[PDB]
Amino acid sequence: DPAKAAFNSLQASATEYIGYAWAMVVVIVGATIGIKLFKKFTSKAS
Amino acid sequence: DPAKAAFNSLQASATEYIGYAWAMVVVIVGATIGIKLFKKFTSKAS
Amino acid sequence: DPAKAAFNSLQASATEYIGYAWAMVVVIVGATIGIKLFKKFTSKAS
Amino acid sequence: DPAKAAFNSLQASATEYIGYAWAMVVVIVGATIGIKLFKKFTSKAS
Amino acid sequence: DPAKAAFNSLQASATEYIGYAWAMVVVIVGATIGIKLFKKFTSKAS
Amino acid sequence: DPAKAAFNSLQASATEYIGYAWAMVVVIVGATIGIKLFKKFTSKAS
Amino acid sequence: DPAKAAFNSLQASATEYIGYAWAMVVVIVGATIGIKLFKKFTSKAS
Amino acid sequence: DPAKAAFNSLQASATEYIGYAWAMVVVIVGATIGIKLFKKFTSKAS
Amino acid sequence: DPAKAAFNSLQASATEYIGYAWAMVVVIVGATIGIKLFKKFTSKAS
Amino acid sequence: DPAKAAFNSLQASATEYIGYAWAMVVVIVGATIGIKLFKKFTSKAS
Amino acid sequence: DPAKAAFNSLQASATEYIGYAWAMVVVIVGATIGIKLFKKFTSKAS
Amino acid sequence: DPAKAAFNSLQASATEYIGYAWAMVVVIVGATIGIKLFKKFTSKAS
Amino acid sequence: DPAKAAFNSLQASATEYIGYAWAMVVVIVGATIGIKLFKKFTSKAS
Amino acid sequence: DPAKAAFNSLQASATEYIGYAWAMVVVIVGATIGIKLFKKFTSKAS
Amino acid sequence: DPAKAAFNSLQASATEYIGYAWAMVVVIVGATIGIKLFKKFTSKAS
Amino acid sequence: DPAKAAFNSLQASATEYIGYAWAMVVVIVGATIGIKLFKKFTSKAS
Amino acid sequence: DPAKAAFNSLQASATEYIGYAWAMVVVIVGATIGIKLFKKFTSKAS
Amino acid sequence: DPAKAAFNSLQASATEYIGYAWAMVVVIVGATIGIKLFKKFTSKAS
Amino acid sequence: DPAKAAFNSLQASATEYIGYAWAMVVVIVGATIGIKLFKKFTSKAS
Amino acid sequence: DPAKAAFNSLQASATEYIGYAWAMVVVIVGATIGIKLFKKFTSKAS
Amino acid sequence: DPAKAAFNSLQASATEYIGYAWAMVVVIVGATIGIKLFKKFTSKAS
Amino acid sequence: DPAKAAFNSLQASATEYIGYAWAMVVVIVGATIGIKLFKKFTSKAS
Amino acid sequence: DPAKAAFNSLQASATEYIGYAWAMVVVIVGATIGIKLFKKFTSKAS
Amino acid sequence: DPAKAAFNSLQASATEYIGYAWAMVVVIVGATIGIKLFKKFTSKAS
Amino acid sequence: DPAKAAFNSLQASATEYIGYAWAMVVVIVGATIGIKLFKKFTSKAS
Amino acid sequence: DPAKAAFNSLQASATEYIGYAWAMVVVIVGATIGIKLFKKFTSKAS
Amino acid sequence: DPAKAAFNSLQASATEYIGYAWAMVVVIVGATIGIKLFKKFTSKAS
Amino acid sequence: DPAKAAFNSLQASATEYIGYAWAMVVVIVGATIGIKLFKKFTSKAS
Amino acid sequence: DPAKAAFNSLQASATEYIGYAWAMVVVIVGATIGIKLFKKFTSKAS
Amino acid sequence: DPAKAAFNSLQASATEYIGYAWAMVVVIVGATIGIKLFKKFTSKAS
Amino acid sequence: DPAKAAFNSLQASATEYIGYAWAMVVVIVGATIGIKLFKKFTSKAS
Amino acid sequence: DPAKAAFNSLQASATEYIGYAWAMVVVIVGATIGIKLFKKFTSKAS
Amino acid sequence: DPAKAAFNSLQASATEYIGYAWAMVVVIVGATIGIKLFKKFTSKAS
Amino acid sequence: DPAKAAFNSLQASATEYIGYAWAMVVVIVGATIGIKLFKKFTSKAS
Amino acid sequence: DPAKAAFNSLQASATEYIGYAWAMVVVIVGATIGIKLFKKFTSKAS
Amino acid sequence: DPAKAAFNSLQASATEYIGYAWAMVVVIVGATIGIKLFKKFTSKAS
Amino acid sequence: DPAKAAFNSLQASATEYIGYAWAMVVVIVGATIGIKLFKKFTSKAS
Amino acid sequence: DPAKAAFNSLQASATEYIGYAWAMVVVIVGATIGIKLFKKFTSKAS
Amino acid sequence: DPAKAAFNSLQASATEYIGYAWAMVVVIVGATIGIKLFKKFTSKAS
Amino acid sequence: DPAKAAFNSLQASATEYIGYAWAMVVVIVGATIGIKLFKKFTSKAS
Repeated sequence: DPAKAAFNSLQASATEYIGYAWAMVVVIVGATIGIKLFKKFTSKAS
Repeated sequence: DPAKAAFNSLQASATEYIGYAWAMVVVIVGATIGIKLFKKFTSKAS
Repeated sequence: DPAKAAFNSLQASATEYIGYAWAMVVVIVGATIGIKLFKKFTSKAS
Repeated sequence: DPAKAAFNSLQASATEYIGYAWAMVVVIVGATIGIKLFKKFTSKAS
Repeated sequence: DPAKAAFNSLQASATEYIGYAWAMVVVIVGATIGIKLFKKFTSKAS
Repeated sequence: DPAKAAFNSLQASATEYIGYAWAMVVVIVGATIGIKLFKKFTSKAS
Repeated sequence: DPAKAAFNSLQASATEYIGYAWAMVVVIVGATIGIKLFKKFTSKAS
Repeated sequence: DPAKAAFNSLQASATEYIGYAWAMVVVIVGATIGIKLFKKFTSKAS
Repeated sequence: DPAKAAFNSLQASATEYIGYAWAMVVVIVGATIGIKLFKKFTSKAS
Repeated sequence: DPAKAAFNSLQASATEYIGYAWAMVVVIVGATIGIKLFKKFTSKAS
Repeated sequence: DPAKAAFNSLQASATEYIGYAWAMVVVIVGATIGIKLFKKFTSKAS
Repeated sequence: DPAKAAFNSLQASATEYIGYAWAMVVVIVGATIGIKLFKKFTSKAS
Repeated sequence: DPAKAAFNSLQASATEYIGYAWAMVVVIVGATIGIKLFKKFTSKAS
Repeated sequence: DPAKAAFNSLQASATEYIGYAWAMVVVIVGATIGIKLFKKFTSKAS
Repeated sequence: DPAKAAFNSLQASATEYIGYAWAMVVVIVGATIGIKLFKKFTSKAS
Repeated sequence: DPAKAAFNSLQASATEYIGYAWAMVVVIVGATIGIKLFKKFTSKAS
Repeated sequence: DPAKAAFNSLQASATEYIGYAWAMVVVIVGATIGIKLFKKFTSKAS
Repeated sequence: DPAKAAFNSLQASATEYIGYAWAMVVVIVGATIGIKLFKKFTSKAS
Repeated sequence: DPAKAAFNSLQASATEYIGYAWAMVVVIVGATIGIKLFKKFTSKAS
Repeated sequence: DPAKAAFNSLQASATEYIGYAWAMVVVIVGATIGIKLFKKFTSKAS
Repeated sequence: DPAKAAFNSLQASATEYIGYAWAMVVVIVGATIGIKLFKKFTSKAS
Repeated sequence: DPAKAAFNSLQASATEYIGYAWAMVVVIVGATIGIKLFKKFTSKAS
Repeated sequence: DPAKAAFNSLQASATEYIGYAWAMVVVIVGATIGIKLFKKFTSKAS
Repeated sequence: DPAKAAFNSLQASATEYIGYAWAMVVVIVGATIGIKLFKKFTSKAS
Repeated sequence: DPAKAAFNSLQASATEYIGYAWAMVVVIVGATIGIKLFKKFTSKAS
Repeated sequence: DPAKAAFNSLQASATEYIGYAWAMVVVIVGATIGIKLFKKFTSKAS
Repeated sequence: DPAKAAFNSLQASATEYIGYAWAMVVVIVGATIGIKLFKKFTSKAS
Repeated sequence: DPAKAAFNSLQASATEYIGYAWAMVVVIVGATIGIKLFKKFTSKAS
Repeated sequence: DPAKAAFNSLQASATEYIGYAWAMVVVIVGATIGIKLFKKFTSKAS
Repeated sequence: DPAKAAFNSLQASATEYIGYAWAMVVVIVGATIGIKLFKKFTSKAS
Repeated sequence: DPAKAAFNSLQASATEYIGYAWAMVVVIVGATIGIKLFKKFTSKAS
Repeated sequence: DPAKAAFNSLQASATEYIGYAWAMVVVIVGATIGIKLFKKFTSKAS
Repeated sequence: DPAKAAFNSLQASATEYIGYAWAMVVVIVGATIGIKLFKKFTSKAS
Repeated sequence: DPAKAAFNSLQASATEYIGYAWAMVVVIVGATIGIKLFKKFTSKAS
Repeated sequence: DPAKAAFNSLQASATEYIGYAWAMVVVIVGATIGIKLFKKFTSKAS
Repeated sequence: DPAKAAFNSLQASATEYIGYAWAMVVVIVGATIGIKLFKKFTSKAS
Repeated sequence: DPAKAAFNSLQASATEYIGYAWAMVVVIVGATIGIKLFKKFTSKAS
Repeated sequence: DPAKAAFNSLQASATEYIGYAWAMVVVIVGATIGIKLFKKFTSKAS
Repeated sequence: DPAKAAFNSLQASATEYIGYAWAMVVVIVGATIGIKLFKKFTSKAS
Repeated sequence: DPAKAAFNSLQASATEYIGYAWAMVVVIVGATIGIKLFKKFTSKAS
């Protein structure tokens, strides 16, 4: 049954895309929150 | 009749295909909602 | 029903995100208030 | 989970930022309080 | 008539989906409003 | 003439589909509008 | 015309949401003004 | 209607938040007014 | 109108707040003037 | 002409929905603006 | 056209809110100015 | 316009405040001048 | 050509909406500035 | 030729269908834009 | 242009507020200077 | 060639539609900015 | 081009608003500074 | 009006102070005059 | 005019003290001149 | 401006105060000098 | 009411501070008047 | 530029206030010096 | 390639829009900063 | 061969259709982008 | 609820903060009062 | 091969469009950030 | 009333100083008159 | 200059006071010297 | 760049404001110091 | 798999953009805090 | 059979088209995401 | 990549605005501190 | 409360200061009276 | 700087004030000394 | 907790200033008191 | 982490600002206390 | 670094202001002490 | 810490003024006592 | 405590000044008494 | 230092006034002693 192997391949590819997207979004959100917190804490500390 | 047996086989195949489709939808929607909630809660927490 | 398991998985995942968000909220709010109270009391006492 | 690690990394980054803010505000607050006390006491003494 | 039962089953599935969505949205909205009110009342109290 | 009965039969049998479709839309739309207003008013109420 | 009944149901449903929102506003607003007036009048009285 | 219960939980939570806010503001205000009165009265007596 | 009750409720609290402020300010002012008059009238007579 | 009779039926139905929609908008918008004005005017007066 | 009626109702609600806000602000301003004038004239007279 | 009534009430209130301030200052000044003249004339006559 | 007529009708409705909006803005801004100036001049005079 | 008369008959039918379609669009577009501008101006009016 | 009329009305209201504030400040300053001069001249003559 | 006339007519027909759109956009935008500046300049002038 | 004309009209409206705001702020600032100078010089003269 | 009651409270207390000052000043002045007259008359007579 | 009455009362009190002091000084001077003249006359006559 | 009228009013009030002060000081100085000259001349003559 | 207890707690403390201040001022004044009377009566008697 | 005209008006008003203040202080100081010199020279002459 | 000319035309229109926006920004910011500096320096100088 | 001539004729027809379509898309997109940038720069400028 | 611990952590920290403020203000007041009494008593005694 | 040539042509066209879009985005972003920074720094400097 | 005890205690204290002052002056005066009478009686006898 | 006018006015008033004081002292000294020389010459003649 | 020209114009305007403020403050300071020195020297001269 | 290469290139571009953004934020925030601290410390020192 | 050759040729052509489409998707997505993050980071940084 | 050039240009522009803002703020702060110090020193010296 | 301890410490310090001041005033007054009595008695005795 | 010119104007004004005060004081002192010397010489020579 | 260290450093620094203030006041007070007795005792001794 | 370096640079700039502010305040306080002590000791010496 | 130059210019301006203040206070104090010593020595010598 | 150096500098300067004040008061008291003793001894010896 | 050291130092200095005060007075008194008996005894013996 | 020059100038002025006062007192004392000795010697001659 080729459909079985095709679905496994599609699910594996989707999981790989999920992993890469998670890495990218983690990097972007980390940068954004870092900048926001830096500005906020610098304004409040001074 | 062979037509009835073919119909039963097609119903079983359709159920199996719906099984893979449901699994793929679950994983993809889980990833999407996880990313959305991560961004939302991270932005609101800061 | 795969839908029943799917919705339950997202609800459990969302609860974890709320827990992580609440952990980050407390440390941020505690620092901001601690600085403001420190600046307010040191000016009143002096 | 990718999300669990990301939330913890942000909390560590936020906690690190609080340390810098406290160090900076202590230096700033000490200057304003010290000048206030210096001007107050130099006039009371005379 | 298969159409009657099919429509009724789809309507029941829709109602079940509405129930799950309502539970999830109540959880998320409760968390968000809790964080917002916590920040607001903490700022007003000090 | 069986033909005129056939045209009547489909038109008569059709109406139930519009009846059930209309009932299905109300519960689907009611959930969508219900969640939309719940998030809208709780956000402004806070 | 099920749509005529459906619109009336939504208008009745939306009216209830306004009732809950108004009850939530008055308790929150009263607490905000109550703290603000308490802080203002104690400073004036002293 | 799940929405009615959802609004009640938020209103109950909001009232709980108000009690904590009122309790906290009393302590902070009482300290500032106490210090203000202490410095004011010690100058008159001296 | 729900707002009409809210505005009347807030004004009722404000007048209640004013009474407490007036009660406290009389006690504080009376003490300050009494000490001031005691110091003034004692030095003049002695 | 079946089309001309049909077009009037849909056009008349469209006028009905606009009437019900306009009634719903007034209720929702009036509540939103009322709360916005209530929060704005209360803070200024206090 | 419902728009004109909605606008008129909104304007009436705004005027009523303005009236309540004016009453409250007159009360509060009168209280504060009375306290200030009392403490200034008592200081001057003695 | 409530502003005219508020200003008139405030001016009237300032008027009776001035009245009591004058009533108290007349008594205080009379007492002080009486003591001064008593001690001056007793010293001179004796 | 009915497109031009529709465009003109929408333009006229927009102009009417601008009229109502301008009336409401004048009322609200007048009330707010009146309250602000009343408080400012009252605090300055006393 | 019967053919040349036919297309004119269909063309004549095409003219009337467009006539009602244009009439239908204006009331729907007017309702959509009228509500959209109503929400915009009232929000900015406050 | 309703904006020009609004500006004119606001300027007129500001002028009336200026008049009321001037009257009140004249009364207050007159009373205070009268008390001060009464005390000074009574002390000097005695 | 009817194709050239058809495209030219459609291209020509788009010209005044842009004209009506541009005419309406200026009216709407001028209303929005006029209100926005009126609120901004009135607050700063006070 | 309509855009250039719209921009020029907006700039002209802004200039008129600036003129009105300048007149209002000159009036208000003159009044406040006159009151302050009156109080200061009246206190100094006595 | 609490202010009127407060003003008479101070004046009633201020009246008591004058009685206390007058009682003591007669004793002190009586002693000063008595010693002076004693020294004057014992020398002139002798 | 409170100043008129206060000054008149102060002048009347001053006149009363002047009268009492005049009586006392007449008594004292009479006694002193009498004893001195008595001593002188007895010394000379002998 | 009301400033000119206020300045004239306080100047006239001050002149009236000088009149009363001059009357009182003339009376007091006359009494004191009369007593002193009486005691000097009765001491010298005898 | 959270504020009703809060106001009373401050007033209860405020009265206590008055008791502490009145005890301290009596001690200070007793030395000031005692030293003044000691130097006054020693010089006269000696 | 309205700024130059506003500043010139403010400076002219300030200078006129200066003139009034000088006119008042001359009278007050003349009265004080006259009373002082009258008492001094009457004491020395007698 | 008409797209090249289209992109050039869009860039030119955007540049014209930037020019108009910059002119309007200069005017508005100049007016606002002028008002702010006028108020600040007028308050500081007096 | 008529086939080659037909292919060339339809190729030229397609080329001119692409030309007209390119012109239409250029003008429509230019209008849309002009309106969008007009609104954007007008909102940002004010 | 994470909010219950969050408010207690801040409220406990605020109570801790007041302790240092009360400790420092006693040290500051002790020096200011001590110097004031030292300069007062050495001047009176000498 | 027409296929590879067509694909390369589309790739080159996409690259050219990307370059032109990047240029336009650079212009728009530069203008917007320039205006934002101008307003921010002008407000902060003053 | 703390003031009642304070004045009464001081008046009692002043009485003690009067007693000591009266006691010491008799010793001093007795010496002065004693020596003067001693010298004058011996000179007249001798 | 107001200062110069005030200074010479005060100098003129001082000169008049000097003249009056000189006249009075001449009268008093004349009387005293006359009576003293009268007594001295009558005693010497005897 | 338009921004550089705008900054230069704002700086020039600020310098002009500084000049006006300097002139006004020189006038006011001269007046106040002249009055204070006049009082001081007329008090010292007598 | 071109997807992995595309994801890696996109993440690298994101990281480089983050670096440039961090540099820009550092510069801007440094300038802002520098201006704020300069104006704070200059105000405190004077 | 020619079937295998046809299938293999179609598969190879499909693979080549997939590769070309993948390259086109990579470049287009890279450009789009680059512009998106450029705008995001320039907006956040400012 | 145009992104690097765009970021560098934006950073250079931000540096230029920083320089202009620093110049303007130095000028304004210098003027304000000059006025403040002038008033303080002319009040102290005289 | 730390306020009670602070007040008690202040009162104890005041008592100590009173003791030292009493010692100094007794010794100084004793020396002064000794010198005065020495001079007086050596004058009278001889 | 205008500060140097203001300082020089204030110093010239002070020098003029000093000269006026010296003239007034020397006249007053000469008159006082002449009166004293006349009295002394009439007591001595006669 | 950085705050506990920060408060202790401020309290420790405040104690250091009190040491310098007490050292300086003793030197100043000793000079002023020493001069007063030098002038007091020299006049009494001689 | 560029944020750590940015925080360090900001703290260094703050330390430099503190040094400059300390120098300026030392100079200003030295001048003020020098003038005060000069005036006080000059008055005491004479 | 513009901050260093700004601070240096501010300190230089402060030093020049200190010099001017010293120049003025020397003259004022010299005049006051000259008048005081002139009066003292002319009263003692005569 | 510059504060300690500033305190030491002020103490040294204060010692310097104390030295000059002591020299001046020694000169003044020497001259005064010399004149008084000269007059006393010339009166006694002659 | 620094206060105890200061008071003892002042008392030690005060006792020190008394020693020189008694040293000088006996020298002056012995001279005045010595010259007095010298004039008394020689006249009586002769 | 300005203090050095000011103190030296004041000491020189004090010495000048001392010399002038010495000359005046020598003249006056010589005249008085001459008159008294002349009266004594002529009395002793007769």
